[PDB]
Amino acid sequence: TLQFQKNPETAAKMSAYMKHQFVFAGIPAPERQALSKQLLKESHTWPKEKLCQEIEAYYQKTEREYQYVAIDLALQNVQRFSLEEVVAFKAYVPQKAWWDSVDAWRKFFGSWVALHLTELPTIFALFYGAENFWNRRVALNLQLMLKEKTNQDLLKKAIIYDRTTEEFFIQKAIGWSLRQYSKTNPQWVEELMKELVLSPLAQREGSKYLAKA
Amino acid sequence: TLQFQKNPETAAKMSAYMKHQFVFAGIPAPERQALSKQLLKESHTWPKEKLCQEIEAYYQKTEREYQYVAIDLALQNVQRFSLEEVVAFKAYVPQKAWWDSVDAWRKFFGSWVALHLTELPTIFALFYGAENFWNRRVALNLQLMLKEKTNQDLLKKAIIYDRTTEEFFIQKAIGWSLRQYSKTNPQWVEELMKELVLSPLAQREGSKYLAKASE
Ligand SMILES: [Cl-]
Repeated sequence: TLQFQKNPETAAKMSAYMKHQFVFAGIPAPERQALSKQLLKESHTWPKEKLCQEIEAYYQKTEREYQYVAIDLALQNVQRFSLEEVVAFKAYVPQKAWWDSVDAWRKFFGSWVALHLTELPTIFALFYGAENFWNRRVALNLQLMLKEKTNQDLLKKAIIYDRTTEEFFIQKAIGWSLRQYSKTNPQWVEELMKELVLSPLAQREGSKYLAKA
Repeated sequence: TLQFQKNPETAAKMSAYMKHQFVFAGIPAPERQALSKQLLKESHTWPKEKLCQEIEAYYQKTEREYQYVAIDLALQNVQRFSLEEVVAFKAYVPQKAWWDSVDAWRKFFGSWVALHLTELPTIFALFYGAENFWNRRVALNLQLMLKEKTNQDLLKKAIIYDRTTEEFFIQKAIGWSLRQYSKTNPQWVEELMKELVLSPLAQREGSKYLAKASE
């Protein structure tokens, strides 16, 4: 495997930023991309089994950027995965979980769905009602980039399921999903917030792009 | 396996345009692209061996649009090929060759090289000085889309090699290589064209974007 040298100073600041949930090598995203560029390039040519093994191998390394590399390996190869391989990735979402890895997994699941729109409800269903809130954050935010292809019923159903959930990262996810969708359909978003009793946090977060909050 | 519906009237026209040497189904490119979209999408998911076998099976089908399908399969999966796999695709360039398939193959090799720029000399050398002029057409046009990433020496070497070659498809390829590169480096193109005595066709084609003294 690729090996990051430690930038101890930057590493401590990134850790503090991530509320000390993880140790870092201390490597900003653009720099990580430059260091892992040859690896990501080579990854497109690997047999599927080799690719899955390498994603597992990087994910299990201790420093945080190695989870980012593993998730980039999946994202850069998102077109190569079948439905059944994508379903197997769900196993990683709860692993080493914080908003940073989970949102990266969500971008992976979201990108694959945007490639395979007919499986939107299948992937949504994988995460909907999950025991683990990080899994439900994926269901809530699966459609962030779908714009006019957002499935409103599914979005609404996820928000309703988590309406009064106390978890900070869940209320944030509801808010994010609404503000994103409001760039496409401000009326449906504004009306939903009037018809449901949302947390103050979701409501504030959900109304960022509206003319009147 | 994608199957095109035969459109006899459109096929006659497409066939005539390639001088009646291929059988056509009669599926123009925009329609072909819409009809093969889902096959191209699922092709990314195929094991490498299946992908090579499918490319080969489409290439060996009768109608010309299936060769276009084959090259699209390769083009869409360009990132998936190692150097060794790309070298093996050179075997297709002289097969069922005419400007339509060879220029589509050239696009494949140019895209792969755009993705793996350190291998430009290696891919160029596959085609440079080949016996089959269709292969040398690829050498001449490998860099059409490379702009500032173009390797001048290799371009110049290829033009020198075929400078006096009679073949229309070669002189045309020389002119195009100069035309495209002049959008990036008109001085270098100017210098070369004054250094070498190029065919009237190559000279007309390559000097399109150079300023004239009479204004
Ligand atoms: Cl990133």
